Amino acid sequence: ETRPNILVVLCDDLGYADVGFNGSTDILTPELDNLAQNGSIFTSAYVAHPFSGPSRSAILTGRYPHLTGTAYNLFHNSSEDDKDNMGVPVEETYMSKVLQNAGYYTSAIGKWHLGAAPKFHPNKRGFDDFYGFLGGGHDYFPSEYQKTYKAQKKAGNPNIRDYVFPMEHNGKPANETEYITDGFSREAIKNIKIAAAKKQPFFIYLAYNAPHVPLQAKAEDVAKFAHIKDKDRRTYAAMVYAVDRGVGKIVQTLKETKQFDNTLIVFLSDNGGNFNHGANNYPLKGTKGDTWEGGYRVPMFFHWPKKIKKDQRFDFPVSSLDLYPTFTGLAEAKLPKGKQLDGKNIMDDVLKNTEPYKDEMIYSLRYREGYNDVGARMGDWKITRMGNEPWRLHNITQDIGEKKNLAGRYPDRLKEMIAKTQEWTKSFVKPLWVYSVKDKELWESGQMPNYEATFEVDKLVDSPYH
Amino acid sequence: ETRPNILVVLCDDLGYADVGFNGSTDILTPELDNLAQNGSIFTSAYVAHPFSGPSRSAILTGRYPHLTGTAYNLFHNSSEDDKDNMGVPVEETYMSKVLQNAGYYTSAIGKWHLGAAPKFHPNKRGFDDFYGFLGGGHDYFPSEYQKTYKAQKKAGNPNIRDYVFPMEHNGKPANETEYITDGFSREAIKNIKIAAAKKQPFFIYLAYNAPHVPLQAKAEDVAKFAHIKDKDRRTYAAMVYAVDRGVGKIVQTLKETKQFDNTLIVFLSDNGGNFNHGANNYPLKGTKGDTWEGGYRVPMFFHWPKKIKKDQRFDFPVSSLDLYPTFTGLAEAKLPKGKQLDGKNIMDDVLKNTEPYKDEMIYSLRYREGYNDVGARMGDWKITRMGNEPWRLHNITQDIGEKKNLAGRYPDRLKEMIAKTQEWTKSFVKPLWVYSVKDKELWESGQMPNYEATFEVDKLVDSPY
Ligand SMILES: O=S(=O)(O)O[C@@H]1[C@H](O[C@H]2O[C@@H]3CO[C@@H]([C@H]3O[C@@H]3O[C@H](CO)[C@H](O)[C@H](O[C@H]4O[C@@H]5CO[C@@H]([C@H]5O)[C@H]4OS(=O)(=O)O)[C@H]3O)[C@H]2OS(=O)(=O)O)[C@@H](O)[C@H](O)O[C@@H]1CO
Ligand SMILES: O=S(=O)(O)O[C@@H]1[C@H](O[C@H]2O[C@@H]3CO[C@@H]([C@H]3O[C@@H]3O[C@H](CO)[C@H](O)[C@H](O[C@H]4O[C@@H]5CO[C@@H]([C@H]5O)[C@H]4OS(=O)(=O)O)[C@H]3O)[C@H]2OS(=O)(=O)O)[C@@H](O)[C@H](O)O[C@@H]1CO
Ligand SMILES: [Br-]
Ligand SMILES: [Br-]
Ligand SMILES: [Br-]
Ligand SMILES: [Br-]
Ligand SMILES: [Br-]
Ligand SMILES: [Br-]
Ligand SMILES: [Ca+2]
Ligand SMILES: [Ca+2]
Ligand SMILES: [Cl-]
Ligand SMILES: [Cl-]
Ligand SMILES: [Cl-]
Ligand SMILES: [Cl-]
Ligand SMILES: [Cl-]
Ligand SMILES: [Cl-]
Ligand SMILES: [Cl-]
Ligand SMILES: [Cl-]
Ligand SMILES: [Cl-]
Repeated sequence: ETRPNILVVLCDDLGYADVGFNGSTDILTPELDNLAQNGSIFTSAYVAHPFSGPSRSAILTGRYPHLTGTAYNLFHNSSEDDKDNMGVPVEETYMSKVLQNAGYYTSAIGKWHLGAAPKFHPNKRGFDDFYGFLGGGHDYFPSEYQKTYKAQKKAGNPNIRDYVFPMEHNGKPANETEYITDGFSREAIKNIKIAAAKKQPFFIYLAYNAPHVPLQAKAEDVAKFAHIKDKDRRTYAAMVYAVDRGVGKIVQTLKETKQFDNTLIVFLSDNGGNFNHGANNYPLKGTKGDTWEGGYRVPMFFHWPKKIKKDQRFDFPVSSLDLYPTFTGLAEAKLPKGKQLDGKNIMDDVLKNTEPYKDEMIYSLRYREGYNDVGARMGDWKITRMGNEPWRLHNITQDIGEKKNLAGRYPDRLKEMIAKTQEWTKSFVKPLWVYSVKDKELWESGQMPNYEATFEVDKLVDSPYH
Repeated sequence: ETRPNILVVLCDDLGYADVGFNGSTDILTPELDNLAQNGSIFTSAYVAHPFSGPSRSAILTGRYPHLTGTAYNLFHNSSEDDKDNMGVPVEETYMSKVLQNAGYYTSAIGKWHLGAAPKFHPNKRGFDDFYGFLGGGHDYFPSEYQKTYKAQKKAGNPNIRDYVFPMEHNGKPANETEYITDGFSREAIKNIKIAAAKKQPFFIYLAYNAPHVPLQAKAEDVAKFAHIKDKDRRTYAAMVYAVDRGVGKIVQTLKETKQFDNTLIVFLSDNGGNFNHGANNYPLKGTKGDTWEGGYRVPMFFHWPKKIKKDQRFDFPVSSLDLYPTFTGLAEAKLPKGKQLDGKNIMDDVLKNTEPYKDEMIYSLRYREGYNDVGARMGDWKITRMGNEPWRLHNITQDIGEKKNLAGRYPDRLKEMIAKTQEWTKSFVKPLWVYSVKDKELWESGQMPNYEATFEVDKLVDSPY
């Protein structure tokens, strides 16, 4: 057996400038930085959607959420009955199931957000082990949330928020006793040791909910950030530091079990930081949920000592959609018949420092209340529509903050990129669920999605009097 | 004659953190800072719209642009024919004309943006003198724009941008020879001296186009800002510094003419900074054009040595709409019959440190392509809708950056403020012009303005399941 172990370390709402290797000056991430410095830092890494549910759907299915009907978040406490189909389609085979069928020991830890009904459960979607929670977020201290859950259960509360539900281990009570970031790190260590004892390659999907709200941190970690005056930034920094501590213990475990050299560690965020709740996306414009770069360009590194050189910087754009074909290629796994994928097996490009998306697009489209936000990048160029304002064209390599609209200078390039992006939307399916009552009314009237209006150009800038 | 002179120094797209007295750490504005420190700094000053045309219309008419039909910008090179009525309604009397009729010597300098046809001209709107340009912006170096203008005319260009048109002085060519910020400062000094010789109180509307794009600065000013590493912010800083130099020369002139003590100087920006083009609105969220605070909360001071004490900070919210009734009050000027005003005479509130908008609203509504952005503030509380997202309630005193939505914590307060804001929109008129072809299509179909949809609340947050 020479196939590598694969560890995905996925943070939740981690800001672009909030790890040291991607520019942080106030948040300390020495363990993540050491891995990044000993592998490949991706300076133009994108997720397939600027917020969690659709982004995580894309990671595990390998498809844009607009093709699977999962481009809106599931609501909190979404239906746990199979009959309601509130989850990613079961026919869309996850890479975990592909790796499991190829003989990998598979483990999911932390946040799911891909369906709370039994047919959507991690154990039915290719994970031998699951430890975590099914919804979109969770309170961080068991001594707090277990007391709240128990009191509200006894009081007969019918609206108990899923943020205080007991976590689970393979459908049984987890009985967590630690700050849950530490608990997730503990379970990752355990599953690494299980794989080593089995002498089986592992795939671990470690989906920390940190630094997603609520901003809750251990006093021991907060103490290391007294140099930060803003309380939210200080708490957020401590939350990221807790992840870094866990990564350090995971690395030590990989070394002890002699799995370190032939493990591919992939670290990223599921979307941009929310700059209302502690995050910093510098030098990108915008925030979680935007199609500015700040919404869906994320930190990422690959660390794999057997193959990936130290101190590498990979500057060509890549997508979290690339993880599915890259991982199944490394696992020598056969895809299910008819499986469709929107990403690329990029490992050879990473090893050769070549451009996987040369002359091809990486996209985002985010549904708003009556219009769509869009981003589309090819090479050095990006088109952006935000707030239904006029279309922008940016040289994103020379103008990473999207400050200088070049649409008037290069109209032909703008319209070529518009045409390809519009063609992409012709492949979309209807959402299986929307998020608000407003959404439902808009889709039912045809006011959404109205892709045709999204790709208007001239009428947004022309005067009716000239 | 006891009435004070009034000098309005209005910058164009000046960011919230881009003058020293309002928190700048890198842009140097010693003359403006000295005036602010010797008067009253307004820490919650608002303009009536988050971009220039409608904001400037509101300043001179004293009414929200939604009541005068002027809530969109005029397009570049807008019609110069009276028949097309591309300008602020002539019936909506400007405070310049009221002051002129009250015996003030009146002068407008720099940017207009209120109509380029003759009936909209400053000289027809209460200004004895006008030196500047009629449209929305201008290139800064005459040696550059006069060369481009003359060449494009010879090239038979039918679409010459008004940014390079020759400036004017009372309808005649201005023949400007200086960096135009310096030229505007020079003309302000001249008009101060004219009023001193006339022994007439002056009203001077000094509408610098700085620091609005294009980012163009003098080498002598750029040399002061080597500590600014970002290239656009360095140029932008030098553009603000040139305004500061001119203010210093204006102050020296007021002292020499013995007008300084009884001049009210009001300094402000017409809207928030554009953070794509050098500006910084810290600690506010957002940028020019938004209904986040960063779009329309601006730096402002009042300086008037005879009455306003030094080292004052005025923390209650105020509006640029207050300038019209405050100035006409100081001028003891009678308003025209039927004139309506949306602001307040706030001078006694400023001197007494009392709250002019107690239990009342300061508003913004900005039209977008198919929806409306809104902001509304009463006391410590603000409601915001941006991008047609769910409504937000902020304690703007505790949460100036609009980071923490309290809509779920205080739903009754949110809905009370929304109800009052919706009632305000019931008074609106139709825009006399819109900006884009898309705007025209949306208004003609009835998709705009749809104020009813703007004030939906519950359906934006409730799940259908
Ligand atoms: O009254 S409540 O606010 O509901 O009660 C509060 C606590 O619940 C809240 O906790 C977080 C703050 O608001 C919600 C939580 O954040 C949300 O988490 C989601 C995942 O669980 C998701 O990440 C949300 O972002 C999305 O929001 C919608 C849907 O997709 C888009 C957007 O359209 C995402 O954002 S963006 O556009 O990409 O930026 C995120 O905002 C809320 O919980 S929940 O979401 O209602 O479940 C509650 O736990 C506590 O007890 O009381 C709090 C009181 O304020
Ligand atoms: O082809 S161009 O790019 O137009 O040519 C350029 C030069 O003209 C430009 O110069 C500035 C950059 O874009 C325009 C100028 O900025 C604009 O100035 C306006 C005032 O003159 C106004 O401030 C504009 O903001 C508004 O834009 C619309 C209308 O109201 C809102 C928004 O909906 C305002 O913005 S916001 O929402 O509040 O933020 C501002 O963007 C452009 O000039 S013009 O506007 O076309 O007249 C040109 O002079 C030179 O020759 O070539 C340049 C090449 O790029
Ligand atoms: Br599956
Ligand atoms: Br638990
Ligand atoms: Br090893
Ligand atoms: Br008038
Ligand atoms: Br000139
Ligand atoms: Br004096
Ligand atoms: Ca997330
Ligand atoms: Ca302006
Ligand atoms: Cl938020
Ligand atoms: Cl926001
Ligand atoms: Cl082109
Ligand atoms: Cl479909
Ligand atoms: Cl069009
Ligand atoms: Cl811009
Ligand atoms: Cl912007
Ligand atoms: Cl209340
Ligand atoms: Cl509603």
